[PDB]
Amino acid sequence: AMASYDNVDTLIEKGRYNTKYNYLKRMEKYYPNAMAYFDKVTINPQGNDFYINNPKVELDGEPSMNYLEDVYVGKALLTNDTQQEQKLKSQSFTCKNTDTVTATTTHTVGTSIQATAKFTVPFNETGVSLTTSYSFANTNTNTNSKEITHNVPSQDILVPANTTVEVIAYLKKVNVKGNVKLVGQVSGSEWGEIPSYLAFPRDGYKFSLSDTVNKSDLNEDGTININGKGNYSAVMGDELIVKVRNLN
Amino acid sequence: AMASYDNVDTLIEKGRYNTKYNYLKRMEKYYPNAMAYFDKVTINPQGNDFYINNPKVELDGEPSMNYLEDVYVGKALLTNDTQQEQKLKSQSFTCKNTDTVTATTTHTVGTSIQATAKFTVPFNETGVSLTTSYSFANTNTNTNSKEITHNVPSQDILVPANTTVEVIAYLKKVNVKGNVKLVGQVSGSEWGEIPSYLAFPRDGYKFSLSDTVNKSDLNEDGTININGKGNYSAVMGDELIVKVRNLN
Amino acid sequence: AMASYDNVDTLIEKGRYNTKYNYLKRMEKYYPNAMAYFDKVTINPQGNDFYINNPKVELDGEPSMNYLEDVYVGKALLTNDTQQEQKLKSQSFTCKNTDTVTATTTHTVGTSIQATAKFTVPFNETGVSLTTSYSFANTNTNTNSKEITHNVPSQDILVPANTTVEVIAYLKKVNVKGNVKLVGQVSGSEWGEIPSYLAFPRDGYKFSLSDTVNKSDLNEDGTININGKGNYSAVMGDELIVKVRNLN
Amino acid sequence: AMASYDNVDTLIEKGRYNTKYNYLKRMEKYYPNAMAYFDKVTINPQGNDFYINNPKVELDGEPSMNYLEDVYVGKALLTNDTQQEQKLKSQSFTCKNTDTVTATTTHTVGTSIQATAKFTVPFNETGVSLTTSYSFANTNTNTNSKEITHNVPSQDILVPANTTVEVIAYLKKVNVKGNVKLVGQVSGSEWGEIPSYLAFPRDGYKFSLSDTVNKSDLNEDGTININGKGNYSAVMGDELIVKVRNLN
Amino acid sequence: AMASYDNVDTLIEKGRYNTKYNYLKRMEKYYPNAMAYFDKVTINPQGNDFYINNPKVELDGEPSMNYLEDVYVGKALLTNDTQQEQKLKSQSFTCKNTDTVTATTTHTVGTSIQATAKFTVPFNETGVSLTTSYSFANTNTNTNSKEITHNVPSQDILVPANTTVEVIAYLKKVNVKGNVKLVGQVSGSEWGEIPSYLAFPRDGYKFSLSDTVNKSDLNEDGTININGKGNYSAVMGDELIVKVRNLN
Amino acid sequence: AMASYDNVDTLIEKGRYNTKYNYLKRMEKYYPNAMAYFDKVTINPQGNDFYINNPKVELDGEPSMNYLEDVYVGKALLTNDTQQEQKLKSQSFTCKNTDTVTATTTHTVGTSIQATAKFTVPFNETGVSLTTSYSFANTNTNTNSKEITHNVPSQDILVPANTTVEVIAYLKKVNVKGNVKLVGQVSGSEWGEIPSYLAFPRDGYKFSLSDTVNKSDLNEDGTININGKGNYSAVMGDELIVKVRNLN
Amino acid sequence: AMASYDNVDTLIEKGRYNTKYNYLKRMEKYYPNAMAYFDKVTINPQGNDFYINNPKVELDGEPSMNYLEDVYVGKALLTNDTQQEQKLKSQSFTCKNTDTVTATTTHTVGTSIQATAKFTVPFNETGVSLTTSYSFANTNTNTNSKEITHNVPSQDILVPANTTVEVIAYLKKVNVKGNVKLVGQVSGSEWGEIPSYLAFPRDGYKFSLSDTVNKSDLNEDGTININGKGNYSAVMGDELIVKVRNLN
Repeated sequence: AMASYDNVDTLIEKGRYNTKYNYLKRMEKYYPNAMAYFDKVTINPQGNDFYINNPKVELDGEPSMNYLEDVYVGKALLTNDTQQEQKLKSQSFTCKNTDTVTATTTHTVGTSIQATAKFTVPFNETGVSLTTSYSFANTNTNTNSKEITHNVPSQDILVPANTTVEVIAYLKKVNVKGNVKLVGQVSGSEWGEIPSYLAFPRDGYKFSLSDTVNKSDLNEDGTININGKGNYSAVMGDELIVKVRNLN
Repeated sequence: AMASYDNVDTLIEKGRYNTKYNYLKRMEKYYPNAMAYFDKVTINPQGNDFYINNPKVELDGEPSMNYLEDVYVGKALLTNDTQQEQKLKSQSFTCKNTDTVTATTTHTVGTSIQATAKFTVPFNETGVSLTTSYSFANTNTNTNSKEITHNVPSQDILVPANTTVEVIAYLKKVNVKGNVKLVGQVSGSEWGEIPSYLAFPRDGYKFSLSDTVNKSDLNEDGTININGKGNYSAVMGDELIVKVRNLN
Repeated sequence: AMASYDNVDTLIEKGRYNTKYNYLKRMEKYYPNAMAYFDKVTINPQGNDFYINNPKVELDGEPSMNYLEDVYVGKALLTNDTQQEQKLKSQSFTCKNTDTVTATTTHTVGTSIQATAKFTVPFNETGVSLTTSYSFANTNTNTNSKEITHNVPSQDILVPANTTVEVIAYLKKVNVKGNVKLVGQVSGSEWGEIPSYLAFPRDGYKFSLSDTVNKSDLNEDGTININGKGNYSAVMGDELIVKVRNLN
Repeated sequence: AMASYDNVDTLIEKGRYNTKYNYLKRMEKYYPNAMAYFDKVTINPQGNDFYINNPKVELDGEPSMNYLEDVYVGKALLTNDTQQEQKLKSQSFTCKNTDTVTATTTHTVGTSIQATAKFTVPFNETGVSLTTSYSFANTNTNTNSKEITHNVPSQDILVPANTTVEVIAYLKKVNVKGNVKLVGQVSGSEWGEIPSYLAFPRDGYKFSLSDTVNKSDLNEDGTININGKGNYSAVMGDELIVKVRNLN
Repeated sequence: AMASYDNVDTLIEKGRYNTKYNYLKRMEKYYPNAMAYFDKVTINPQGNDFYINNPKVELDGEPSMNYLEDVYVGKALLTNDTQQEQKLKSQSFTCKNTDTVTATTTHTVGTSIQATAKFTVPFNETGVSLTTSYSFANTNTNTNSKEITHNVPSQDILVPANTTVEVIAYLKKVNVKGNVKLVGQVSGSEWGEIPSYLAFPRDGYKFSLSDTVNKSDLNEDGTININGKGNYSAVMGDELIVKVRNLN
Repeated sequence: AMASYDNVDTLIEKGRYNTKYNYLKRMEKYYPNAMAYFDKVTINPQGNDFYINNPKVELDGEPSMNYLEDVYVGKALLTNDTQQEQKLKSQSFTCKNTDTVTATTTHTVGTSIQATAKFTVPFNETGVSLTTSYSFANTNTNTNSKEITHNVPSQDILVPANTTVEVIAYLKKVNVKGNVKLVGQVSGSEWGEIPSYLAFPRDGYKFSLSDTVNKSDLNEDGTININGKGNYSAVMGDELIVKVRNLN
Repeated sequence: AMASYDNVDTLIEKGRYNTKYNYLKRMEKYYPNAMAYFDKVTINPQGNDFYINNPKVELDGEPSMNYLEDVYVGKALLTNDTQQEQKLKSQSFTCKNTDTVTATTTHTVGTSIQATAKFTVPFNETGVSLTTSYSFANTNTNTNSKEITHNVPSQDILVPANTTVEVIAYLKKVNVKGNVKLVGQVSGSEWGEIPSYLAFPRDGYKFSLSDTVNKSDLNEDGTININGKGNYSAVMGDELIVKVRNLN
């Protein structure tokens, strides 16, 4: 109604810590030997489907960078001698990286029929065999590739009449951490599974974002209000540094 | 004529619930043992062909987002030192994902002819055979790939004379739910099949959107008026967040 | 001269119904047992080559849509903080679907020559054979792929100085029915075949669009005037719904 | 000098009818039994190389269309709510069709050396053979693909402040006939062959476009003036019908 | 110094006719039987490396066309109904043609070890062999493809408020002859070979463009001045004919 | 708080020299024979994850170039004769270089059943065998390609009414060294390993950028301030030199 | 300090001639028989890494062209009949040339187990064998392709109201020689090897650009000043000749 929350994670982790509490409670039937064993249980997620009705995401704070490696540094010297202000372009550059994975299976069913026959009349054991084969292969491939391109564009620079500019692009591969603030109305469940510890069973939990928050803390349509900021740590990225400069 | 409906789904589901009623009625000949068994029958669709004459679709309400994972965060620092307002471009990024499926079948028909012959004269059993093969393989492949690209464009930013801008693109993969309102005139049939329950037969129903609505609730041309809103839950998507900012 | 027609189909179907009349007439020689059998004959087309001289096609009426499935919904939040009206771009998206078909045939012709020889002197039957193979494979592949792309573009939006826009693209796959009106002068023949009914022969008809219309209903150059509207039912398609909106 | 011709075809066909006259004349040596046999001779072309010096081609008359099939119909609804005249883009579409042809040939030359040896000491006939193979395959592939794309572009539409446009692209595959008028100076030969009729020989004719026209009907440089119109029947094609329309 | 030449070909052919003179002179040692045999010698080029210092190429004269075949004719009808002057685009078209050539070679080295052994105790000759293979294939492929694209662009046409335009693109494949005039300073050698006539030897000539022209006809830096026009016969090409036309 | 550092490298190398000190200290238990052996130990990195919160990177100093080889030099002569200022384009050029790496593994499991039988009745030993095979291959490929493109763009040049321009692009492949200055707040650890010297063990170190700097030299959030310049030696690159020039 | 050099080549060749002097000096120990043998030694480079700090490259002098062959000549006739100044586009053209190189190696390890058994009871020697195979192939491919594209763009031409333009693009493949002037500060070494002459050893030289120039001819940071011009002979290239012309 009027109360809101500051993350979807403060709800998801609270629900998972409720699931790890319920599942460990469910062990007071036959295996209460590991009861207070509230660790190394590894509740993993499998089916997140929360929806943020009416979302208003927008990023705040500069992204925190983790620099991996340089990719390209391209200079370009664009001279104009045409008694008129031209618009010259520097060079481009793309860097693909494909990773294919394939798994095919063949089933062959052959069949042969030999009809050997030895005469032994002309000279010793001069036989003549005549076989006939037939086979049938039936393969079933299904590959999967994931391509990723980092294109450095080609800047068009208004170079004046008789002068040069000097562009320097410097691409670099990073992965960022950052923060992002959003508001909205979350609602929905999460089905996963509790992997069987080597003395425990495997159970398929499923909780919702309505039984993990105080009742009457949700709107009339089951949605609970969030107004906070979510993190997006460890996201692959880029960083271009262009420096166009007129030298004359 | 003057009466309209608020979905095509309120017609499709009503027709399917009519088909599940008729098909269960058809069991009072030989197998009325499971008669009130109005469940687990799984009437599946196979041949939807309704046409919305004169459609006026338009989306209302902000799409409800379900955030899957981050794809890319790309910063770009575009400096201008050219005593003139330039227009500099940040870097691009594409992310493909192909999934190929293949099924080939080979038919081979070989044939060999051996002509062995043992002399036994020079020394023990020194024979010399001479075979001759011939085969014929005839394969028939037919693959199928489905590629999907999420391209983050390269913004061109009017950076003033001696200053820098600082673009931050942040792509994210989501799948949305939303609502969409449309008006028009639906008309057409739906042919599917009723899968045979383990004590039931399989029958190929086919109903239309004219016998699932009150007669004289359709126009002169068989079409029934709809004026409402249709849902589009669970649609793969994206979400870009660009923040160009002049720092100086 | 002065009389015109309202379709090319009212001519094509009339010619085919003339061909099905002539071919059934041709059965009063040996097989008049199925004479009034004016059905299940399946006159199929094979060689349409009518030309519409001076065509003036133009579509009338909104296309009737048949909605198949959603493909993509992409939001984009483009913020400007640069004290200047920038032009920011949302993200793109492409969706390919390739279907390859292949048929190769290999012809192999091998040849071997074995020269076994058993010494039997050192110990029991210690022979040493030396064969020599030679083969020749000659394959002939000819594949065929058909790719189809549904590209959602990247809108560039004039976002004012310090504010954001909020683009929502929503692609959807449909196949449309519609109507299309054209005028012109049709002329030309249609060669097909009449498939042999299980008590009938196969005959290769060929009629023209000049002997299927009243004589003197054609111009001096054999062409007959059409002025009407042709249908284009069941054509694969798309439907994009863009909604750019300034939120502040 | 001052006389010109109205086609290059009225020259090519006249030269071929001269070649078919000369070649049939050449049969009064040994086989004059089929002499007036001025048909079913099938003079085919092999080496056209006429050049049209100073050409002035330009198309006249609307192309005569032969409609094959519809390819795509794409609607797009572009709404603007930004208090400013934006320029929004509809969706694109491409349709490839590749046809590959391949022909590879492998030559294998193997060689084996077996060294079997039966002990017969431990128990019955317990021999141990040890072979050694070596082969050499040398293949030579040379494929050939021909791709063809029909791209429907993405129109950018100036949609006013608070309103929508409604684009409808309708691609269609046709092949056209048309006419085209050109002037210039043709000159050059045509080498082909006269296929051997089943009672006739095969001869490799070669005529020029200077001995097929009245002498002094050519300029000083051997070229003969043409001023007419050439046909281009049966050319694969497209037909797009865009209808942008502002609805409000 | 002050004398110039009118081709590089009048130098290259003169040098080759000097080489064919020298090489035939070199036959007065052992084989002067074919001495005046100044024909069928086929001096072929292998190593042209002349450089045109300070070139000023520019084409004169319209290219002489040799028409091969039509490729595409695409009509497009772009209607505007938006109470504003829009800019609509017609459809595109590309036509690829790839020709791949491949040559791989495999070297296999196998090895087997069989260990057959016949018991003959349980019943007649019930032996059990156990072989073990090992091979090593080492292939080396190196292909080569040459793709060629003929792209017909998509014209954007300023269609006025309520009216239509009607674009007609007509691509055609030709190969042109033309002339081209250039000035500059040529200098450099040409190494080829004189193929051995069936009574002659093979010799590897090498002449320069300084010993094929009168001395003091070259500048101080060995370069000889050319000022003339060079031909470019038989060059694959295109010919587009666009005709945008406003019909209303 | 108030003290900052001038590199992230002066921290990383100091931490690694601390790790090489600790690990060599850890050898005074069993192997102090190589104790002062402070070399040839090769502490390699494996898990860098420092984040630069609030980074302000910007390049200073011109990049130091190391010229590898020329790639392309493309002239273009764009003449205008249209009594109007046109905008003509020069030619483009791209240079890809792909390097694929593949590793597949097949597992085959065959099975045959022969049923030979010798009659010996008609003549000597005329037997007839009939075998039947069945196999199952299951391969698992996973390739990896890395493409790199160096695109030289196509400059559009405003050539005046009756005159020519003369563009000269000159791409060249280099790899640069340069310097880059950044400020920010670094924080995070580095997990690697100390490879086992041939008399030493292997240990997996892990240090952070907070225990390698004087305490109270870090902010309240564990981050240590950096304000200096980092090097980016040996980065593949390009260098374009465009020279548009109006000649008349 | 104040003295500079006019090439990097006058330094590299001087250093190599110093290396060839030192290495030949090193032969007065055991093999002084070939001492003055100052030729056919072929000092080849392997590890150039000189860096030109603060480079100011810029091309002088028109490139000297060596014409290889014509690639394409494309005419285009763009007519405007729209009572308005349109902007029409000519056709494009691309010419790829890929060269792939591949090297894969397979390692197979098979294993079979036969279990033959001859009954001899029903009739003569009617045995039944049953084998069982198993193999394991492990291949490792790594290809490498190098694509090169020569794209002729599609000029957009402002054709006036009722008139035509006539574009002629003429691409041509050349390789240029040219000169290029640069200034900067070179510094760095060159590691190569001296290949072993058939009576000599192989030695891996390594010299720097600081011990090949007079000391105190270098700046304080080891760099030696260059101010001259470097050549770039034999660089693959293009040459486009566009001639737009308004004919009316």
